[PDB]
Amino acid sequence: ATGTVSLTDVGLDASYAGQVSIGTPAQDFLVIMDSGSSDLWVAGSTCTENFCKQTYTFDTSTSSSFITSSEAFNITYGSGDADGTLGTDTVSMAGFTVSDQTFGVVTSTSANLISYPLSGLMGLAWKSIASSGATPFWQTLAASGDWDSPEMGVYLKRYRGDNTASQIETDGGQILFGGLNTSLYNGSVNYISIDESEKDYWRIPLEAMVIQGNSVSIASSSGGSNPSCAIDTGTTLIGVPSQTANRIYSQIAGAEALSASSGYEGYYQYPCDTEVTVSLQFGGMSYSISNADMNLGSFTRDTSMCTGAFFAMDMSSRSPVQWIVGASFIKNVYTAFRYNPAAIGFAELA
Ligand SMILES: O=C1C[C@H](O)[C@H](Cc2ccccc2)NC(=O)CCCCCCCCCCCCCNC(=O)[C@H](Cc2cccnc2)N1
Ligand SMILES: *[C@@H]1O[C@H](CO)[C@@H](O[C@@H]2O[C@H](CO)[C@@H](O)[C@H](O)[C@H]2NC(C)=O)[C@H](O)[C@H]1NC(C)=O
Ligand SMILES: [Cl-]
Ligand code: NA
Repeated sequence: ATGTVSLTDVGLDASYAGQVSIGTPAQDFLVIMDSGSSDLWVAGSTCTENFCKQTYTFDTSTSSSFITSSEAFNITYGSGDADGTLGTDTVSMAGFTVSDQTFGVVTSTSANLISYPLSGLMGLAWKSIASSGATPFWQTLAASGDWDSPEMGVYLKRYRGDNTASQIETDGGQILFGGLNTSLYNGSVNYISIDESEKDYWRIPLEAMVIQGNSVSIASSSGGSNPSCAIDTGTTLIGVPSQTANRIYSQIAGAEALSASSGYEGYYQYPCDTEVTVSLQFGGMSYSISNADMNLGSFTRDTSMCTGAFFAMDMSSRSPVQWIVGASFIKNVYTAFRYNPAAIGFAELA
């Protein structure tokens, strides 16, 4: 079988969310569809955080199939953390069900982690980085032979650069579970193989990057000759090591680091009227990033300068990834996340 999750685009390409249904009878939530993590969670109806008061929450008491545990749920993300307890219940998404899905019932987060219309997150990466230790929903489906083809196809629609776009765009793209949508891509899928040691994040090596015509040194002390890149639908921008960000922005005339005193340390800005030509090379092919994705607009009162989509963030040496390649990149390609043989594919959008 195949099934489709319709994506809502929240925050002008900040996050892409889909409907999950939990419990008996079904409680529905809009959850971030996140290829950079592996846990399902939803805000619990007992949560007293302000954000929980202003969005849909999961009432464990009205699900006849909910199995409670005292087991702590604690997950850290780049953007902060979520805590509560594990539970088990029937979960449905894209017309599939996992009857005994373990997931987090969240009752506290760091400030501003999520808000209306979101209620939580669905991890689409591999069981080995699940904080819960539970098999991810998608991975159970792929492993059970429920899919026509053992892959997920991803199309993220672009609203950045649309001056009349809303903060909530229900026409936000599509995830196809169990195949690729041939109406949304053109030509052949370029698959980059993932070996059995790399099944954690969804990640592949970066071969090269060209900005304003110049091939950037993508060597790093953390990632050696070539960085391993998380291909992460749950990240807005593109996070690279500090030395790499300095080298990228050195290729754009007039580019500068935003100061610590701006509040935007890690970000860089460059002349607004410079259209940046930039590509990333994966599996022997150059994939361009459109100017509408690269240029985030003016962060300061200096309206002649605009922030770029590449930001500096040094990673723990415990991390197997040195880059986080988010939606800023992914919006430019149709993406195949392939379970077996494990791979990430890219195709030109239709
Ligand atoms: O955060 C992420 C990336 C993810 O797409 C989130 C999703 C999100 C977005 C909006 C709200 C909540 C969750 N994305 C983000 O957090 C968006 C900002 C990302 C900034 C760039 C990523 C830097 C992350 C590295 C340090 C974090 C610690 C490890 N944490 C991670 O790597 C975890 C997964 C994980 C691994 C191992 C154990 N536990 C959880 N994934
Ligand atoms: C593949 O993508 C196409 C294009 O987005 C989807 O086509 C839509 O499907 C619905 C009903 O299935 C139609 O009512 C819409 O008019 C279609 N939209 C367009 C723009 O063509 C298609 O459903 C997707 N296929 C799968 C299997 O997910
Ligand atoms: Cl280029
Ligand atoms: Na490396």
